[PDB]
Amino acid sequence: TARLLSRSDWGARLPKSVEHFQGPAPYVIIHHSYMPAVCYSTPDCMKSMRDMQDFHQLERGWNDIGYSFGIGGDGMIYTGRGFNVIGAHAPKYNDKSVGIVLIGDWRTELPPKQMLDAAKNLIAFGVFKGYIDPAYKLLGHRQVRDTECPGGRLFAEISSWPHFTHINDTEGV
Ligand SMILES: [Zn+2]
Repeated sequence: TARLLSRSDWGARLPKSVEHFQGPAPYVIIHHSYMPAVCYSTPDCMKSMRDMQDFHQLERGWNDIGYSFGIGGDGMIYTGRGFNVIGAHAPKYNDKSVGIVLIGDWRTELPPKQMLDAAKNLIAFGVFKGYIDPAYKLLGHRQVRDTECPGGRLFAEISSWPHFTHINDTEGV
């Protein structure tokens, strides 16, 4: 039942500028938003995408909302910067990943199933269309930066996902 909604679908303001990266993304980075909290109705979710984009563009002076895609409590996927566009959600990975933010604070509570499935479907489609490398590596934001994101509970959940990985599984500069 999960649909991919376009930027226009949620009333997104235009990017101030769009940078690109080539090839299929070798990484998928999972985030939670922390604030806003989980949204359950599509209209609340569309406003949460708007609130994050306002905060990003207007208050942080970024070109657009920092993530590639957002996932709402309504089970819908929301287009952010989209595939193959450099993001602003994970330093050193912005030009080689798909940053997916599950809307809400997931440090302790587990995201409802429709959200988990939506993120899986989004990734599957990414690989199906060639936007995500078939040997992609799945990570949580905390593994590449000093942050608690995507929350302890959501992080334990993604560690059970196919392709999940730990950077230090590999030794060597
Ligand atoms: Zn994050």
